[PDB]
Amino acid sequence: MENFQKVEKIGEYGVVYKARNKLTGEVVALKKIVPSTAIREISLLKELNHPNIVKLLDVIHTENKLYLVFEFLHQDLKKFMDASALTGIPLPLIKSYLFQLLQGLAFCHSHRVLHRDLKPQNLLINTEGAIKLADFGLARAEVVTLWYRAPEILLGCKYYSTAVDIWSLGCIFAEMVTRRALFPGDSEIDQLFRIFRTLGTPDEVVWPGVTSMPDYKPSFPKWARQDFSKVVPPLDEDGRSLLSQMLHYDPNKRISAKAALAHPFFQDVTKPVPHLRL
Ligand SMILES: CN(C)C[C@H](O)COc1ccc(Nc2cc(Nc3c(F)cccc3F)ncn2)cc1
Repeated sequence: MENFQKVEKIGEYGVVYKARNKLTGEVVALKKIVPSTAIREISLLKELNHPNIVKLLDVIHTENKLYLVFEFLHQDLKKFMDASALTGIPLPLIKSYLFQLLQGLAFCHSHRVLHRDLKPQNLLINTEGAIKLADFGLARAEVVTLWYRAPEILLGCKYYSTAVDIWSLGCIFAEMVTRRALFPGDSEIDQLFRIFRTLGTPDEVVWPGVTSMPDYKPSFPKWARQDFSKVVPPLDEDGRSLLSQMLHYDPNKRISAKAALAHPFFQDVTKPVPHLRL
């Protein structure tokens, strides 16, 4: 660590600082998290390189402590959304960001690597119009937000799939469009019930096997499903169609990142440059 000079606290899996490499002069994001199985899993992530994945530069395991050195980006999506709350992020930019994130997920998923905790706070953007996934697969290696958690996780599924990331991204997509969180639960049951109140309480018809999930209770209230025209206006039909497929209850019916990239919604995708105030 003597090789790094902290500049400021970027945020809080451990604290993260903006730091400078005393030798190279490189500015990076330093995350202070040591078990062995962890060292191995982390080492694998160092090879998981993609333009839409925040690059893990180095893994420093010294003094029985673990430090992760990441490429540095100046802003996260949460901050950009708050900064664009009065006017809303332009649809072309929303589409560009969604498309890029799906490319990133398609890559990770093709390597059987899941993110597991996607949220606006770990989606980083730069002046070039790029957006990148941060904190990827470290979940396998303050109050935690439940807003983007897939229903199968909330219902006790222990061996969930890549589908959980598609669900989280769908929630973020809706949030960019409406400028309000889709399912802002403040407890596990509030989160589950908010989802049920919007998409309808799941049953064996739409989700075979749901009534046998660990935390499923026959006593769950039965709410009717709401129309997406009401959930995310003024998203057009292509966008609503895609969102509906990203929010399918059955993880096996939920659209994959690869298939989502071919959805008609992206027929006119472009790469606009955002207006960033750094
Ligand atoms: C309260 N508010 C004023 C603070 C700012 O919004 C904070 O603004 C920010 C937000 C993000 C960055 N850049 C990062 C973060 C990161 N890792 C990383 C992450 F992105 C999320 C969680 C864990 C991580 F390790 N890796 C690389 N570059 C800088 C400044």
